[PDB]
Amino acid sequence: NRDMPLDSDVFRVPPGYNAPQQVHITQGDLVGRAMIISWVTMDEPGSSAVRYWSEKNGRKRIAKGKMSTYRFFNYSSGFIHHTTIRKLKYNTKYYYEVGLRNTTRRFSFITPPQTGLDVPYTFGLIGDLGQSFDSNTTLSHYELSPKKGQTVLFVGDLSYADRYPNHDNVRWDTWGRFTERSVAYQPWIWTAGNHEIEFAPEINETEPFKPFSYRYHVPYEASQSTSPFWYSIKRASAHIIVLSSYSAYGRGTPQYTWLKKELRKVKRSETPWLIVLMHSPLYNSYNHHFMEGEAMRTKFEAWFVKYKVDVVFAGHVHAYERSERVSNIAYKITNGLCTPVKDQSAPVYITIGDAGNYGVIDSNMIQPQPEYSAFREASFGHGMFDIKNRTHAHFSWNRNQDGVAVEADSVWFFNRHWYPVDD
Amino acid sequence: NRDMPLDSDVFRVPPGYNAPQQVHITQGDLVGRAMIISWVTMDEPGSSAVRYWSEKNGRKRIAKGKMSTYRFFNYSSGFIHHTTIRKLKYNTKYYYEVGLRNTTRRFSFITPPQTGLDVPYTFGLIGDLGQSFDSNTTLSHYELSPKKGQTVLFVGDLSYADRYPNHDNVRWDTWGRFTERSVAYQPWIWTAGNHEIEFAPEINETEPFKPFSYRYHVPYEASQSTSPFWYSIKRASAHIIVLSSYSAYGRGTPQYTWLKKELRKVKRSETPWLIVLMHSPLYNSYNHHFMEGEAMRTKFEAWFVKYKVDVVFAGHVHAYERSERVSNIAYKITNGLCTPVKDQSAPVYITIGDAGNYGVIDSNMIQPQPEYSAFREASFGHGMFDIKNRTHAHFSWNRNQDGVAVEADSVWFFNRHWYPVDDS
Ligand SMILES: *[C@@H]1O[C@H](CO)[C@@H](O[C@@H]2O[C@H](CO)[C@@H](O)[C@H](O)[C@H]2NC(C)=O)[C@H](O[C@@H]2O[C@@H](C)[C@@H](O)[C@@H](O)[C@@H]2O)[C@H]1NC(C)=O
Ligand SMILES: *[C@@H]1O[C@H](CO)[C@@H](O[C@@H]2O[C@H](CO)[C@@H](O)[C@H](O)[C@H]2NC(C)=O)[C@H](O[C@@H]2O[C@@H](C)[C@@H](O)[C@@H](O)[C@@H]2O)[C@H]1NC(C)=O
Ligand SMILES: *[C@@H]1O[C@H](CO)[C@@H](O[C@@H]2O[C@H](CO)[C@@H](O)[C@H](O)[C@H]2NC(C)=O)[C@H](O[C@@H]2O[C@@H](C)[C@@H](O)[C@@H](O)[C@@H]2O)[C@H]1NC(C)=O
Ligand SMILES: *[C@@H]1O[C@H](CO)[C@@H](O[C@@H]2O[C@H](CO)[C@@H](O)[C@H](O)[C@H]2NC(C)=O)[C@H](O[C@@H]2O[C@@H](C)[C@@H](O)[C@@H](O)[C@@H]2O)[C@H]1NC(C)=O
Ligand SMILES: *[C@@H]1O[C@H](CO)[C@@H](O)[C@H](O[C@@H]2O[C@@H](C)[C@@H](O)[C@@H](O)[C@@H]2O)[C@H]1NC(C)=O
Ligand SMILES: Cc1ccc(-c2nc(C(=O)O)cs2)cc1
Ligand SMILES: *[C@@H]1O[C@H](CO)[C@@H](O)[C@H](O)[C@H]1NC(C)=O
Ligand SMILES: *[C@@H]1O[C@H](CO)[C@@H](O)[C@H](O)[C@H]1NC(C)=O
Ligand SMILES: *[C@@H]1O[C@H](CO)[C@@H](O)[C@H](O)[C@H]1NC(C)=O
Ligand SMILES: [Fe+3]
Ligand SMILES: [Fe+3]
Ligand SMILES: [Zn+2]
Ligand SMILES: [Zn+2]
Repeated sequence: NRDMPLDSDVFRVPPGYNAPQQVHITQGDLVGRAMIISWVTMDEPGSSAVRYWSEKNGRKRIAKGKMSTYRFFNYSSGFIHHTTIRKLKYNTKYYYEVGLRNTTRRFSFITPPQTGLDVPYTFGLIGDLGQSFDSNTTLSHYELSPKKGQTVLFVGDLSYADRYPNHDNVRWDTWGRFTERSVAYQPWIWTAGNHEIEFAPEINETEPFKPFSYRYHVPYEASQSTSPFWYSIKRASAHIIVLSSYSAYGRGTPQYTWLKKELRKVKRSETPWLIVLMHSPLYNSYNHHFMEGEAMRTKFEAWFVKYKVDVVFAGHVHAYERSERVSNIAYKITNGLCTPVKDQSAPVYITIGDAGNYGVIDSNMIQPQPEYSAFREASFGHGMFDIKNRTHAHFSWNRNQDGVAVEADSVWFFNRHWYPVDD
Repeated sequence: NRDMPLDSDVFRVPPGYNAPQQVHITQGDLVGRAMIISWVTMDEPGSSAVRYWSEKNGRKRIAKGKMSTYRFFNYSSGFIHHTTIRKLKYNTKYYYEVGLRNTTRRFSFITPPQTGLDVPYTFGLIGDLGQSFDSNTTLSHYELSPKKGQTVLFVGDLSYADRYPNHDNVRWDTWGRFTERSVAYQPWIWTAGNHEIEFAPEINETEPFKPFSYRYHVPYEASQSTSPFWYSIKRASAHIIVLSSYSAYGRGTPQYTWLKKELRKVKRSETPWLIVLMHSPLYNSYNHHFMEGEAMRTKFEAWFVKYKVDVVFAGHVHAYERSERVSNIAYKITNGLCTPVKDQSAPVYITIGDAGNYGVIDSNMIQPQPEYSAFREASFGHGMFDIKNRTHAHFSWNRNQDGVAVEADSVWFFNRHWYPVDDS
């Protein structure tokens, strides 16, 4: 129902014996000189080797990775490959090949420039993609964007395989072949959503995030995190912090402890743009999932303001919303201070979980529009966070019903460290 | 430093080659017909077999368990045994013996009566015990109490070994040896507190709850939980729900999912008393750890009110507090309703984390006392929750500076399901 049929063109299997499929890449290190290359072979294990080279140096090298598999209920996965290429040059085009033993497929990516204060960079924002027809339109809109996204920040809810009978994991495979046309060529930065949890005791699957964690690796050790579900990376002029809404974040827990130290590490004269990703929005004025973000908000909101986070992106709610710069950190149980106030040190909260999911939009909103909410609309679409320099970043929202160059909402971000004026 | 020295009498090693030590028991099933028997052997692995018998029939039986070990930094544990005895008769004294291969030690426990509407039962309440001199006094007060506790509900922070260099796990062994004089003869129900987390990446110990989880087992499968850190048991007329303050409880997480379903399973017609244990208090008017409980509260408070939880016990704060029946569940971000109100459908929240810790009391209080707080005092002590029948339970708090029979605070609970009268 609204999910694309198994025989859709986007799900076609790359031909050839043991042809690599579901190819995807993401940042492999802390600063952008590494890339994790990932893929599945279905006919037999095959090699985890990856051949790569720049189009200038031309010198072909080999990286060696690891193979793994998993079962989920009555599903058995193919052979999953993860391999890290390291010590790449900044701002250069590389070609890479996988499937060296049997049927090779070749791709390419462009390393970002070295991190720096005034380095421009364009990030795409996609949330709650799924694999419905709406999902395919959003991806087409992103790739056809005139702005040209160089990396996608993904706020969680990838395949929605768990909506299927016994979570039919084939629908991970299909989502993988589906998204390849983008993530094979540019990194997507993964955030874990509730559809990735796949906690299902009724069929004896009780390991949280299993399918997701096997298929999508992240460079978590690089930020001294002890878990794939929270970690940070730097790219161009942005310091990106990925949190787990569905992991522990109580005082003294690994994620809470890791976040607190990580914030101390941020250097705004190197990475001016402080960006946080999480699945569940801390600010949300839709009926659906209203106030789910309250728990995390009590732990982390004050930290976000103290460190002057520029922007917090979330999905989970199937619609679009952009908050005012507000905070709600003055409450003391009995002092009655529980209303959000204008606060120029606070980030803007953006809900961008409207990429298509299984074809349903969340349109019931709390009335009236709260003062903390600047703009909200129930349409499928995606975002673009375009960094011009240390003071200015341009955010735009593009709807699926619009032309690919139309921005139904846009706003200039004025950097909280370098240029904290009213935006 | 107020920790009891290594050579204290409470820490003495039971004599004999490979004599079992740190012997402790806890309920091993959902309804009280099983008991998990736990102990450590130091000289060699030994047998994990437990010999046991009832007084009534006096037939000797053997149950087989499992041995385990762990390492934490440069510490290697001894040999830890967990063995579950099953199909026990209700309301009956049992004897059990461990160390069958070399040095045998014998103990006993009394199974609770079958769950029922009006089955009376007396629960001890103990939190943040530690191994200081104060800790020893609280344990003495508990065992000497004329109310005679039959099971301890333990709200977390056990040994505080993690305050020691590299968490010196020898301090878990001493704690085990010291608490034996109680826990070997009656079950303590374990809650995980922040001192059990032991997250220490700096010395490559990145697995939360490790020492704790190896040393203290719970019957978590019996309530269909997938983790030792949240679970349920039924005992006499009580349904006890144990939660993990330092595990995930976001919507869709194992814990959140488990609690939600478990509340629906509660049968107040079988167990009238609905009790929740957690480490970090959802209501707390002390400076220390003020508002740390807020996150779990936003997630679970409305559920507690909806399911008419009688009482929620917590520790963490090193003192005593008893709230009024109150809720703070009407907040909607912009409607200004963030003040706790009297709510007779709500549970009473009790902080009882004052058993001694490492000798420090939390004395600093927000002033004046909030309307949500009925009673508080920064003194060392323990609680007793004494169930009389389906409608009446008597709670009382005893101070370490008073006589063992003196109640500094005490209140009648009227059951939220069977007798919903203003018990203020
Ligand atoms: C950072 O990037 C900004 C966005 O492109 C720059 O502002 C743009 O500057 C153009 C000429 O500099 C001007 O025609 C555009 O209208 C303007 N765009 C906006 C949204 O203002 C900005 O250049 C600076 O800041 C503005 C406010 C002016 O003072 C310019 O004269 C400045 O150069 C860039 N700032 C830096 C530090 O490079
Ligand atoms: C585990 O490591 C500890 C050091 O990281 C050991 O304790 C230290 O031993 C030093 C001499 O080796 C001594 O000067 C230090 O004061 C002491 N450090 C601390 C913080 O305690 C420890 O060793 C044992 O206990 C100490 C106190 C001495 O009695 C040693 O002889 C013991 O080996 C180590 N424990 C183990 C099991 O290795
Ligand atoms: C621990 O208990 C074991 C029996 O459960 C002892 O092994 C037994 O010792 C008996 C001497 O009384 C001997 O006849 C048995 O053959 C033996 N059973 C075995 C080996 O399975 C054990 O004894 C010590 O170890 C044995 C091997 C001999 O060296 C004895 O002389 C030792 O005392 C007991 N361990 C100790 C240290 O008491
Ligand atoms: C449930 O337990 C309650 C506390 O033990 C019982 O109340 C007590 O009843 C005594 C006579 O049985 C009386 O002298 C005590 O003062 C009283 N205790 C308290 C704290 O009220 C209760 O008994 C019922 O209710 C009380 C108020 C009287 O009406 C008695 O006649 C009743 O027995 C117990 N409920 C039942 C059904 O036994
Ligand atoms: C995949 O590549 C490997 C290594 O180059 C080849 O050995 C495989 O060849 C196939 O299997 C070998 C043993 C031989 O029998 C050959 O005739 C087969 O074609 C190759 N796999 C396939 C199926 O092409
Ligand atoms: C800032 C601060 C200081 C002490 C503490 C402690 N808590 C405990 C506890 O018993 O939970 C022991 S020390 C926590 C936070
Ligand atoms: C998805 O969109 C692509 C690109 O716009 C198009 O080529 C393809 O036919 C579409 N497939 C489906 C099933 O919608
Ligand atoms: C798994 O189970 C379902 C029925 O529950 C069945 O229809 C499906 O074909 C099975 N798949 C495999 C791989 O056995
Ligand atoms: C602890 O308490 C017991 C019983 O009161 C007493 O016999 C023992 O000596 C005490 N030990 C210490 C070290 O306080
Ligand atoms: Fe979603
Ligand atoms: Fe404590
Ligand atoms: Zn979601
Ligand atoms: Zn504590």
